[PDB]
Amino acid sequence: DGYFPPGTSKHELIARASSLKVSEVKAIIKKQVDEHWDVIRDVCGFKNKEVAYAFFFGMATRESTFRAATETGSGASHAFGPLQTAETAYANANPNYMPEHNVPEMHQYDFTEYNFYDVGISVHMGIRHFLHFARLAKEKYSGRDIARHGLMGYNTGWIDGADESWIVRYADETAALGAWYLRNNHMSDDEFTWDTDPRVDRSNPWEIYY
Ligand SMILES: OC[C@H]1O[C@@H](O[C@H]2[C@H](O)[C@@H](O)[C@H](O[C@H]3[C@H](O)[C@@H](O)[C@H](O)O[C@@H]3CO)O[C@@H]2CO)[C@H](O)[C@@H](O)[C@@H]1O
Ligand SMILES: OC[C@H]1O[C@@H](O[C@H]2[C@H](O)[C@@H](O)[C@H](O[C@H]3[C@H](O)[C@@H](O)[C@H](O)O[C@@H]3CO)O[C@@H]2CO)[C@H](O)[C@@H](O)[C@@H]1O
Ligand code: NI
Repeated sequence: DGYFPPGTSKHELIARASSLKVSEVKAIIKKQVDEHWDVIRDVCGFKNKEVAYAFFFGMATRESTFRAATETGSGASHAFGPLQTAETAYANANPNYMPEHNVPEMHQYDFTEYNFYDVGISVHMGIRHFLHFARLAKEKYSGRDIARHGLMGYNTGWIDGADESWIVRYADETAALGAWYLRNNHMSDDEFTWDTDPRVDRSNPWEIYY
């Protein structure tokens, strides 16, 4: 899963992530989706691998505008990478973090400088962390609501309870942003869209995925 050489310093992991091309970040994402397709499909029910790639590109867009060195938050919300993978994804990160032992299909990397700041491990962990919440959402939700509430869980820690302004501004936005890539032939190039871009079709933003 690791992208850069093990032993690479924190400073260089960050600088080498800020200089990754959009196309290279897409390629990292697709390789994790390819590696973990079966658990992604079992949890989320996505139609196919292409639409699952697009969903994750939606996430990278909403979370980092595809800037792989983006770093935000503090403690449990402290996040890095294209998908803004929070510390709570990682094993042994802090004892006050709620456990994520419900994705046995994907290795839970320990919290270490390399595993947090390496773009490859960050992306793998972001997908595992999202499937931790999406599998919780599956207990009560079906269809597009597994991913919509999965996202609420990814961003907030809770699948339920957010204000409905945010399920639209954050989870529906993610679905609409990912579909732009699929509809406009941006699945492998350096082109990206962004939160609120008025070009993006926000109508029925989940239907493409199922
Ligand atoms: O709160 C959800 C996630 O937000 C991430 O920040 C994103 C902003 O929410 C989003 O508004 C901003 O979109 C900008 C874009 O960055 C800029 O290039 C474009 O010109 O304008 C857009 C609209 O203002 O994108 C950022 C991500 O780059 C946080 O990074 C993430 O931690 C948080 O979970
Ligand atoms: O009361 C239950 C336990 O809560 C623990 O805090 C959690 C917060 O309630 C939850 O909001 C936060 O969620 C993170 C999320 O994991 C992350 O992906 C996202 O980027 O940021 C969210 C926060 O904005 O997770 C924390 C930790 O699991 C308390 O630490 C714990 O004592 C308490 O029993
Ligand atoms: Ni992986």
